[PDB]
Amino acid sequence: RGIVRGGETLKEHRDRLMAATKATGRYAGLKTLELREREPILYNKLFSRLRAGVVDARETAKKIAASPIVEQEGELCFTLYNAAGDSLLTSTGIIIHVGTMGAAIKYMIENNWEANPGVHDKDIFCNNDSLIGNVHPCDIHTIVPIFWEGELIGWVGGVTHVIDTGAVGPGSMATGQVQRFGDGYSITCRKVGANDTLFRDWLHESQRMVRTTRYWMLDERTRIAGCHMIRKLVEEVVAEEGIEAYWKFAYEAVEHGRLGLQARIKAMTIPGTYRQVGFVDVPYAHEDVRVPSDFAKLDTIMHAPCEMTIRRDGTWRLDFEGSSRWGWHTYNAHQVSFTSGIWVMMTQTLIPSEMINDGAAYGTEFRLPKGTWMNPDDRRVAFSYSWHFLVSAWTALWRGLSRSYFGRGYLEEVNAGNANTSNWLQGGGFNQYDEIHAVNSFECAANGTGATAVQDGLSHAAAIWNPEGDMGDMEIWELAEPLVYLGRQIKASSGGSGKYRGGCGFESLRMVWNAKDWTMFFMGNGHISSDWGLMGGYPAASGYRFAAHKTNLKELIASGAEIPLGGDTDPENPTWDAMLPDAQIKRDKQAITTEEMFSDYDLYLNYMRGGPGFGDPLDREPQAVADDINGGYVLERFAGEVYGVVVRKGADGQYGVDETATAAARAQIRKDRLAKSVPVSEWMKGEREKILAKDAGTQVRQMFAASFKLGPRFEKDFRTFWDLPDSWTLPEEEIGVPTYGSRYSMDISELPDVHTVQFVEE
Amino acid sequence: RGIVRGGETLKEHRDRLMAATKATGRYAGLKTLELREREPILYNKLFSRLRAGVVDARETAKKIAASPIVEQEGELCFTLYNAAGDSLLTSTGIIIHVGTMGAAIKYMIENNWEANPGVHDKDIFCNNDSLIGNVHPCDIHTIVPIFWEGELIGWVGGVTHVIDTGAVGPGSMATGQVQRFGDGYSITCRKVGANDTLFRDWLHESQRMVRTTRYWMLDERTRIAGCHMIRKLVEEVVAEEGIEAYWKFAYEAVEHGRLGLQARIKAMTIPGTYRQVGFVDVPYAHEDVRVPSDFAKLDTIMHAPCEMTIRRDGTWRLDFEGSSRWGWHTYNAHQVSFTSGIWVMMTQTLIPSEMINDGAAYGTEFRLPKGTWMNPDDRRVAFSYSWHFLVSAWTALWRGLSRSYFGRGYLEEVNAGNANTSNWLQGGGFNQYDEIHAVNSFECAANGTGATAVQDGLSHAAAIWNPEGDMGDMEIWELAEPLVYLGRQIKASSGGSGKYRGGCGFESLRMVWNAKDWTMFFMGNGHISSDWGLMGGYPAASGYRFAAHKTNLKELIASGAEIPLGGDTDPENPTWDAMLPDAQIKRDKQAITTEEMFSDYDLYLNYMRGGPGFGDPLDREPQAVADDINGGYVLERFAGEVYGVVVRKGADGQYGVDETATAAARAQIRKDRLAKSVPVSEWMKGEREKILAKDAGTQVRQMFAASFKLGPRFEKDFRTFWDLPDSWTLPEEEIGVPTYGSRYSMDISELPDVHTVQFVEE
Ligand SMILES: [Mg+2]
Ligand SMILES: [Mg+2]
Ligand SMILES: [Mg+2]
Ligand SMILES: [Mg+2]
Ligand SMILES: [Mn+2]
Ligand SMILES: [Mn+2]
Repeated sequence: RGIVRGGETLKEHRDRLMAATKATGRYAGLKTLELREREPILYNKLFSRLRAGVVDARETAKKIAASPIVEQEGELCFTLYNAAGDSLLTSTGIIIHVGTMGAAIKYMIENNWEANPGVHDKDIFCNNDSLIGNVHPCDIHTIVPIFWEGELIGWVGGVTHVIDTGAVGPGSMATGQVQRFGDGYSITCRKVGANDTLFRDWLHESQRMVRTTRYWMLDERTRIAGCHMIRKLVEEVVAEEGIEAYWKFAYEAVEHGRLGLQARIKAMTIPGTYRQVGFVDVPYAHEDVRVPSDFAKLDTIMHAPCEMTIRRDGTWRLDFEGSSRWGWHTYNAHQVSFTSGIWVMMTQTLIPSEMINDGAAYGTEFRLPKGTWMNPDDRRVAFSYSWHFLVSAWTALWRGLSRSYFGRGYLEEVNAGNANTSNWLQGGGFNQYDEIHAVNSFECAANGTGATAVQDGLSHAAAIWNPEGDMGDMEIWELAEPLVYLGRQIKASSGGSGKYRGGCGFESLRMVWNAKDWTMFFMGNGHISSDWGLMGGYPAASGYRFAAHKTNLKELIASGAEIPLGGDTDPENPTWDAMLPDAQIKRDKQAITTEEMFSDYDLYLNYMRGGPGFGDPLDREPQAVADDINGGYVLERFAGEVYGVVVRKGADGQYGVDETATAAARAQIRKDRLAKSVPVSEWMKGEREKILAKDAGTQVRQMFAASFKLGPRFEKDFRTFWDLPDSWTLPEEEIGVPTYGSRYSMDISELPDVHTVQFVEE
Repeated sequence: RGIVRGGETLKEHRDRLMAATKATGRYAGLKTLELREREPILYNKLFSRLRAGVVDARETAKKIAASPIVEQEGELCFTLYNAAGDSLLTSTGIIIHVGTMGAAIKYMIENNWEANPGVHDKDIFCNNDSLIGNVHPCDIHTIVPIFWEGELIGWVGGVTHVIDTGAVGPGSMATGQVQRFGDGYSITCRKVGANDTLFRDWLHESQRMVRTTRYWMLDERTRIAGCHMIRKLVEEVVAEEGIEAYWKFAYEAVEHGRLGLQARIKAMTIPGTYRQVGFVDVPYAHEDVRVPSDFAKLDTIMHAPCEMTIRRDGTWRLDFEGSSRWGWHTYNAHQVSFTSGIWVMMTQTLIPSEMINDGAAYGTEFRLPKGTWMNPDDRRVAFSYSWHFLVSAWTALWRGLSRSYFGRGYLEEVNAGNANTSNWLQGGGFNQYDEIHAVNSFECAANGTGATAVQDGLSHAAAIWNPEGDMGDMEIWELAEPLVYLGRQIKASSGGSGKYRGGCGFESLRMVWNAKDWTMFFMGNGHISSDWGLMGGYPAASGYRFAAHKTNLKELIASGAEIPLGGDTDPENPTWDAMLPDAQIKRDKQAITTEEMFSDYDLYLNYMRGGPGFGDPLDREPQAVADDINGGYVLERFAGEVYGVVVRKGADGQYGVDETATAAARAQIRKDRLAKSVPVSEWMKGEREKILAKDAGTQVRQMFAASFKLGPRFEKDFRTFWDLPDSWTLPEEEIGVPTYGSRYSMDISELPDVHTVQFVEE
């Protein structure tokens, strides 16, 4: 007898539901929704109680944690699933894991966990394996089955982002390793407890494979608390309303979700084809990236083109033909994490007032060619900072959707896109309590947001992976890091220029304090801004590094000399560097590094990115430019060149607008634009000559060569666009950089007894 | 009710036995051995059946394996334990794990595995955790409890050396990582099966955390087979002879072992104090050691002094006060692996014809100060190539014991010591079967042995960790590595010079063939020979690297040009290098590297070390020098300078002795030695001046500074010996190299619910 209510096995149950979905186009073959249509009062009561239950689990259980990432920032999520692993309802927070935890349940279904090791009432499962769909090892899942009268009726999943998982690099978004081997403690749907009790062998092992043991332990108790709170609530709801009504809701709620997406697409968008692209930099050639494998030492660029099709029937399709290959770094991903993040974006714009569950995934088609960075075909890839690529590809999809909104008149919904979510301040060694430790600041939960068609973006406000941004309290971060704040400031000229300006980021200056045997490193975008502005707007600023060693600050503090405080207001004209005549200063574009020794009184700049702009900056309201200068959002010297606005300082020290001189400056910039530009055909003629001569850096050529091999339709498009002869070719081997993994790869499904679950066309 | 036969818990049972051992000086308080004394025929029958059973398990189960390390070389072991985790009998092979697997059982005892996760009939445990005593992660243990009528009566352990465990570096003895984080998949006494059946979550997880998956899987079936063969045999023996007799044997056999050691010490040795020391090099400053942490980039030297005391009552004591600190590399150890290796040495010299079990450990006292490399006090240390330090410290103990043998007249037992067991040929990528792979050659199972007081050492014959040496067949290694042999040759002038010559090593030249996306690296002693000669003999030769890239060998082979074959006969006067005019050749002292790209037709020299010599070379039989030159054991040019023997080539091409010219050369060398030497006081005066001026390299100064801090008795000895003033000091911080971990450390016993087992004074 199978364990699901009614007697099917888990696999029999899911296979029946997936076949009916495929045959009918409706989730589970549900052509009507009987509970919703015939018993609307009961449908709403179950919705209300269960949604309040999952929200309450997150709000309450987070008070268990010692880590501020969980306890203050709220980087956790609890989700309720039906027997087939499809989500019905969720808390807010890090909701990408609605998809990752469901995909882990489906892996158990498909690989016969029911027969061995068994799925029993009061069991506890733990999982973080990115090969079966997770974002990265630091997002740990606890999964508990739910039983009613001896049969399985659902599951509950809880996730927390933990500080570290014992990777080569000390942090969550770690560098140093270039493969799975060294990428952190990785757990594949392990049974870690039974009879509601954790096994001691699991406890002893797990706790010694991480740096931040005590923080790890309390994050685990946080996840188990919320899972058991939700299990208890489901048992009470079933006792009170009856299993038949709950059993109907558990599948109807998903189809209701799909219906909600379809309706919102037809109400808000326009049918058609939308084309867009994103990129980001991987500067691994630099000497301060000390990786232990020579085949990883090269500069590469991520490529993510998307063809987006909205159909007349309210279905839609996203095709990533042309994308670049996985690589020897920690930025690779998986079909589940990639597509779950697109679902997260949908929750922030298309479906925020519909059912928030897996229904909307069933209403979207995805094509991710096998072997690309978003659907890799090699079981050795590393994932610790998956986000570097993920957040840089998702931002372009906001631009496509915004063209539909703009065309139709829903200007309030337009958003030029998400910021790159970085820098991530990281490091390890001994802390102020004389214990082994690591740090990973979540200040980059609070980056700038994209401008709209109606108003400026928000500064220091959000991240694509959690719109409820929070930078945390300085006094709380000081309890969890051997560092002290010397500044926290809004980041001038970081927001993307436009008629409406993208949100600025912010910055903090840290001094090392009460640390021993300590190291730190940087992780974020450097040479490339991943976001683009929309309809005339510009990208946000890109990244850079500031650090200072052997500062002599102990003596400078004691003698009453000037000391660096605040932010690095104008990095082209800095004030701090001249105050530290004896220091070794690193001030450059190298926004990715591996761990380097730091001591007490050394300095580290944490810089959070801005978001992209909207519209021609020459149309910005002149008073808004003056307000931005007075408020620290824009440096005075760009008012003239970027916006054509002339400002002058009044008697009170405040800048005001010269309206006559501004009109003249803007008339003159219109003429300058015509004088400096050329017809696009003429510029194309010169660029085509460079392509024929192979005149670009190795990082540009490697990106095109790898993209061409994985995406023949893209190669054909490029050749046609640039009118290239068949005698021109770009083999990756002729560039002169290492190309390990370009031809030979071994997928996880090649190992014995492994059955992978397919979610996309590939 | 406790699970041990009679109703004691595991912990109650062991604690009672250890208290009686301490109170009486006899294992388990056994003042007489009733079964042995009153029923000698039955005692011998149990011995015979059970020893044959464990020998048969090793011989038979190894035929399961795909890895030649297990199947041909026999790098596996099976051991039978009593309920308290003390060994009764063992197969031969890698018998250091008699101690490591017993210490893992004792960890389970001491940490209440009985209450959670429980210890049940037909359970399967797996373990490799070096923090609780194991050599390194590549030695995997399977441990099965043995029950009789529902109560526990013993355990069986089986170990195999596996090819890799998914460390940063591709190999068993890996470099690249500098901490536990990246040192390989580490398993802490995990329950991996029940009802004789392995759990699917364990199978899926374990198999994706290693490169050599198929080899891993068959090594696991090998261990479970032998464990279950032995469990069945114990059940049959108990059924036939009765539980009462078996229960007596299970403790008497251990005390019989202790009695055997005591008697052998009093029959073979001399009471007194013996003083000796060993060293080895860690050249991590070199650019070809690409580690990901800057605090690890420095040159250091391992220091292992030993004060050995043999008492009038036949007890003995080994004290390692003065030893150097753990470091940021893969060469650290643990009190269990260090002391178990001394027990292995004992089995090869003192007790080979006594009971081979834990009894001899109870008859030996060890002192390893906490924080030294052999008893570290930090839970972050790495262990993948523990042996580098271990084999370099154990060799000196042969010299001490040999002075007792020599003095008493047991010249047949003298041995100048064990070779350094290296090089380890390692690497990874795609193999000839187009799968992900790693290699780790066990050619260094067959190194030279130390000379005796009666005869030469054996060439290419053994290792300290397994005296049954085997180099493997070339045709078998070619099935498991994408490499082909171009040479296999005895290594001339590697054996340590003496009246009796130490065994030579051997060498093999490899060409890369049918590999893709391939890397390789070197691991062994370079600047320092760890072994010393005895009573006038010399150390074996030290290590070096030869590798060649971009060789052009495809064209050289095809054109009929000379190609490198055989061994690198005289590395001072090489022949291969001139044959490869277009190659990039690396020929130097850097015997430790991290992974480097290699391609088909590139070359790698695998060089196995020799063993130390005995006596003044001027007393060697002249014909034996001529035989050595003719046989390829010694290069011609050293006959005159080292041995004072004059040889000449006859008409037949063979070297022969000039007996008259040899007598004259030896008389003249005696005079040369007197003329070139100085009185030891005079030499001491000049060396003391250098010490006072701090004139030595950073690696020498760091070794003394670290040793002084951990060993105040050693600092006092050094100051007294060299008559140094109190104004002279050597703080580690003044050297100018990184010193992370010199003051701050956190032991595994500081984590919650961890109870460590103590085996030594510290
Ligand atoms: Mg492939
Ligand atoms: Mg498969
Ligand atoms: Mg003289
Ligand atoms: Mg403790
Ligand atoms: Mn996370
Ligand atoms: Mn081993």
